[PDB]
Amino acid sequence: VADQLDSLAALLTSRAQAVRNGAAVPPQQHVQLVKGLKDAAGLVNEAREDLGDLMMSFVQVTALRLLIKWKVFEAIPLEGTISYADVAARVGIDVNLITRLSWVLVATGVLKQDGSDKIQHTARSRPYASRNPLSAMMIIGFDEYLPALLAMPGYFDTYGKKEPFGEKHTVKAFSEGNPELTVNQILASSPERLGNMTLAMAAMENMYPLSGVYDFSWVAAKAASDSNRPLIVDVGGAKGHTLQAICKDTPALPIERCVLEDLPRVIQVVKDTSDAGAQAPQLLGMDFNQEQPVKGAVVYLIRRCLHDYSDEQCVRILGHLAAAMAADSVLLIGETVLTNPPSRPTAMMDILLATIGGKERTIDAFGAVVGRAGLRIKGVCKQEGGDFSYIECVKA
Ligand SMILES: C[C@@H]1C=C[C@@H]2CCCC[C@H]2[C@@H]1C(=O)c1c(O)c(-c2ccc(O)cc2)c[nH]c1=O
Ligand SMILES: C[S@@+](CC[C@H](N)C(=O)[O-])C[C@H]1O[C@@H](n2cnc3c(N)ncnc32)[C@H](O)[C@@H]1O
Repeated sequence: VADQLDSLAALLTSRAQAVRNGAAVPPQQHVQLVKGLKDAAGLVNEAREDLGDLMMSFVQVTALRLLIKWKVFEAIPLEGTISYADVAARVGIDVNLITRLSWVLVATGVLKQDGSDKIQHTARSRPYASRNPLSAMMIIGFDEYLPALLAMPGYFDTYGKKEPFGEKHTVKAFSEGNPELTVNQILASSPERLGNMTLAMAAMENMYPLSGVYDFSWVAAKAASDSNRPLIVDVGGAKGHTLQAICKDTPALPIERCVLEDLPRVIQVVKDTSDAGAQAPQLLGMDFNQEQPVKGAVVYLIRRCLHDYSDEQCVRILGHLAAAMAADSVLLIGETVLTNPPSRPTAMMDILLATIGGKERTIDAFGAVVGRAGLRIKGVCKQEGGDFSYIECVKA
């Protein structure tokens, strides 16, 4: 591990004077530098500093959450400085408490202190001065996921030390005090909490376009060779933005020949929020745990659905699609494919999904589930720079 410190020290020299020059540097040279600093921190640190760093992260997020809630970030102008006293008068809060929590963010570099008594925003804190997907993600992480993680030791004593699956008795619902409610029922308990999750999830809206990654002209051929045939069925496709993004790309394949499927309540909202003559696919309310209604489509897409469920439930879902598929049909599973071992962010998400009854999977775990549903994996397209993939499956 001698040369690891040198690859990073040579990467911190490249980034060093690109700052002094002001010239931007490649998008994925920032991500390798980000990864190196983490790993080096891992090497140099010992368990004592690990615990201190972890505890500092919890205090930092607590200060972030409170100063957001108290509108303190709003009260700090985006440029220039303001005194702690003036901030405290603006938000009507004890200047001593404002100062102590601000000092946490000064010490970690989220805020900057000027002199003995003035505070100012940095690039790292400006997103928290308004409502947007980043500040929503901050709030959701703290209000939703942190209590569930904290409750896990007691959860696994209570329910047994096994992977948690199932709609009721989630770690989340247990941590909320009502293990009989589903996560949907709980986030619906207050339309403000529902609104934050919706805004927060907008950050992953654009995600990884199926349009650029997958060719689809073979579907157009089928669309031309059979102009009577269901083309693309988006199983659990929510708003159908994936489907629309595809069909402008594919000349002989039009949005009107595709089918957006989701729960009836979701489909009804699609209807009520669409402009009168907008071009639209067919809309079908349905339950993908039951028989697939559209038979013989060219492509079935199931994107970011299977990770919410156990292997057994995924086999049920996929078996319904396999039964509806024809011999030339393709099923595309859009999911993270964990490496063994997984990356830091995907392992993080794997445990967050456990709090709601889901999991991320390796390609071996997908293969087991796909085969049990009477399918086989023909290929995988993996996004550049990450692990989110489209797994191309066909009838076995
Ligand atoms: C937006 C959310 C709010 C704050 C969290 C803080 C940062 C880590 C996770 C964030 C959360 C989040 O991103 C979530 C996901 O990405 C997914 C997700 C999981 C697998 C996928 O193939 C695609 C998306 C599921 N459920 C989430 O909640
Ligand atoms: C994580 S969202 C994925 C949305 C879309 N596929 C995308 O990539 O953004 C999961 C979707 O599955 C839908 N869903 C959950 N259970 C379902 C079911 N039993 N039948 C049909 N759709 C379901 C939800 O309404 C939601 O729109």
